[PDB]
Amino acid sequence: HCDLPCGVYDPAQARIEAESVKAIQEKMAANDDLHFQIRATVIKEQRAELAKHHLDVLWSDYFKPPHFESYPELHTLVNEAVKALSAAKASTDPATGQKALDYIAQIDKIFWETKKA
Amino acid sequence: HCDLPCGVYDPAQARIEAESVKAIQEKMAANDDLHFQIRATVIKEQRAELAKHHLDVLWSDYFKPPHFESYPELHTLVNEAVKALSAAKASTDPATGQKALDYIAQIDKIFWETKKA
Amino acid sequence: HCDLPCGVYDPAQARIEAESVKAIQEKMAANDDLHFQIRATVIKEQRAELAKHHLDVLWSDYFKPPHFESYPELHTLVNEAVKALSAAKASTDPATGQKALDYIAQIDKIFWETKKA
Amino acid sequence: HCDLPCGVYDPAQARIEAESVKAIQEKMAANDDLHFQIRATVIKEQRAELAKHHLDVLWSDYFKPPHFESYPELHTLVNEAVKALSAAKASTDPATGQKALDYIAQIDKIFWETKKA
Amino acid sequence: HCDLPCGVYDPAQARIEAESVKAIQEKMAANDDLHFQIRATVIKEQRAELAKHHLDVLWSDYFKPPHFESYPELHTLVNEAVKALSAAKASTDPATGQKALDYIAQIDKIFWETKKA
Amino acid sequence: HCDLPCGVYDPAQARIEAESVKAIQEKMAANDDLHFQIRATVIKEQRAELAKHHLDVLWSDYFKPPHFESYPELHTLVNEAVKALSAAKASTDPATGQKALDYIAQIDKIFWETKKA
Ligand code: NI
Ligand code: NI
Ligand code: NI
Ligand code: NI
Ligand code: NI
Ligand code: NI
Repeated sequence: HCDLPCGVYDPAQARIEAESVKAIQEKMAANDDLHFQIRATVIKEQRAELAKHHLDVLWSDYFKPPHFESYPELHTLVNEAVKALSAAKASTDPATGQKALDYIAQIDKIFWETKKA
Repeated sequence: HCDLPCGVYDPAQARIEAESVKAIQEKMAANDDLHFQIRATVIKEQRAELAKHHLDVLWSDYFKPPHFESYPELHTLVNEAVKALSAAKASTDPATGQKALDYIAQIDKIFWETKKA
Repeated sequence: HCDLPCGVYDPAQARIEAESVKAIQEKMAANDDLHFQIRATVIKEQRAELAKHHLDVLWSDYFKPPHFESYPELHTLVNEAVKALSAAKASTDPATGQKALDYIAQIDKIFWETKKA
Repeated sequence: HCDLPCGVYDPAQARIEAESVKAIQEKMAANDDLHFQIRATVIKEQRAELAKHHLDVLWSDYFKPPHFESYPELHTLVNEAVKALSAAKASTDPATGQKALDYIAQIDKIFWETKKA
Repeated sequence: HCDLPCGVYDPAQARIEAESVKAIQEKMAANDDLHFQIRATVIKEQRAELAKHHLDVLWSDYFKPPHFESYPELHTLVNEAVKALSAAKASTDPATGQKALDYIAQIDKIFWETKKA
Repeated sequence: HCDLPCGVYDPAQARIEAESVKAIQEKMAANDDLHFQIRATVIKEQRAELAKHHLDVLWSDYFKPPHFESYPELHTLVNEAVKALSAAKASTDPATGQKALDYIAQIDKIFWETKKA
């Protein structure tokens, strides 16, 4: 995932950051303090950005034509996933964070299926 | 391009970094000193990574579903472009840097067509 | 602009980031929502910082003694430009973003004159 | 792990980067090409640094005073793990990467033990 | 402090950033303007993170096994210091910034004792 | 130095990184191992870049118009200092690192005079 290439990839990197995004949104719903809201927004922005980066890496570096051919909806899936994370940045609703996680879960399954080949 | 969204995008960001990549490759052909080769490799890696990032942003943030439908080759084009940049990271041949620039030019053409549409 | 040196420079890098800064300020005037204001402030800060970095690079790496000798006001111009970007970070008034853009335009003019030279 | 706090942590972040470090050392033994060796060294350094960061975060943010009292050897364990990663940066021997992975496996076990308790 | 190793370290790096943290908390008490509060929070978060990084580096890279043996409370001390910085991130009270500074002073004392010994 | 502004600045930040640069150059003369040379080059590049950044910050953020009016030489001094760091990036000769340190010492002297004025 470092572009050497190293041969090491794991959608878990994207998932873990995305889990932080939703976790932060849930915390924002339990505390309306101004400074907490500012910090939560700043940090959620950072973790969502990292999640997008990890997904972009899988898309650009790991997945190759045969994968996009075998899984015709993969390009759309990853693009919807990163767009879902962008939506999560602009929202405090945990549902947006979950939407991203729903897509990431699918990418993870596809990833491991391709690993068996 | 900052994901606010700010409404400001320009493939020139990717292009300028890609131009440095090719420029560095050309310099590597005119100086075989070990330390220069090391520094050139290190810096080319950084510039290529930035170019990939800029392209990833156009793909994830700027282009929307309507664009991918209007341009069936768009997902593939950006994917091949970032892969071309990965190839340039692993090579000292300016031809690889040029291949990346050629893909970026194709993306640039589509970008501006969607801006006028 | 990577300090190899690669020989590739373009004020466009600083300009695009400064354009985002002003664009964000424009958007902040049309949406008083707390969370949007927070995100806009965070992102404007990041873009302005990148703009300052790009100008610092032109000043430290591209411009050479012969240039400062031929344009006695250059040191001051770049310094005023980066200070204008700092002022934009601390303001939501698009006029501050525009002031930075005006200085960048002055630097861009000098840059290209030294390039044709 | 973002220091909000978000309540989301996983030693997997450190493990994945450490796996890349070892994977790179193994690849370095199969290709003695100068430029590949330069890129591998550069990338291994970056991945090891990220691994150290992730472990530092577990130590500084996740683990609390009670944990250090329950596991008196924990401070030393994490400290030896990060030092092992520093050793891996300075080595092409996959055994150094494995040594870091072994320490991380021990930290992982303690981590999950505390997550249940 | 760069992990080469270069042999150059100084708790001053952590201290300067921690001083900025407290300085910012002091400024936050003299200006309740929303946008200033947002920027101050954003920046305080960044400087505190740098401070934690510098302390993490002293702990992982500079201090060696013999040092932890000679100073049984050192692991705990550095951990309390980084946790104090985390507390400062989540607070506008200058007292939190000062608490971090007090811990850093204790680390600085031990640092120089090990340097002269 | 964070651009809030926080009111906290110290040329020591630039100095310590520049000291690492020279220290690394010293070590490069004592070990000709290829991999060590690669790592030393990579890390020296990073430390020199940080030093340039700290100096750019003093120039763009700390020094104000009155300061430059009192010490016009400041523009040239800082510009020469950052150029000296660029030269140090491209060299293994400790003398280049020392040249940068000498300029930094001159800047440091002026800095403290302005602090006491
Ligand atoms: Ni990799
Ligand atoms: Ni943007
Ligand atoms: Ni360059
Ligand atoms: Ni977190
Ligand atoms: Ni060091
Ligand atoms: Ni500051």
